[PDB]
Amino acid sequence: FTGKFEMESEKNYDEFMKLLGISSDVIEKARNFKIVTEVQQDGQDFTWSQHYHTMTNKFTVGKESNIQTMGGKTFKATVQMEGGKLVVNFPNYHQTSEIVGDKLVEVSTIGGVTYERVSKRL
Repeated sequence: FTGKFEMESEKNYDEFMKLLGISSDVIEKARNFKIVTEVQQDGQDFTWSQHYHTMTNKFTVGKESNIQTMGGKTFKATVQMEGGKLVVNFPNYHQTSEIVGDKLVEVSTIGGVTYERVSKRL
């Protein structure tokens, strides 16, 4: 997981962001940002940073913490290891992160909408 990654592909960004409630103007401008993810894994402890402004989250696998999104939305959750994925279950929100051949793959699911981000390792 440790590394620096840059976003290259994504699935269903529009539908996902609409479902979050963000305006189409914000969705229109924000799509053009390139997100850079920096991860430092020390055992079960993670430092997870997103740049494009900066948002840093610190967490341990199996211990509850508060994840903050890039915009500022905080939420209580416990990150779990499941077969190579980090997993976050939450009221109507499933999210997973994974390394798939030097590529950070991040899936998020709300309702019946699945968002997928693929980022290349730098």
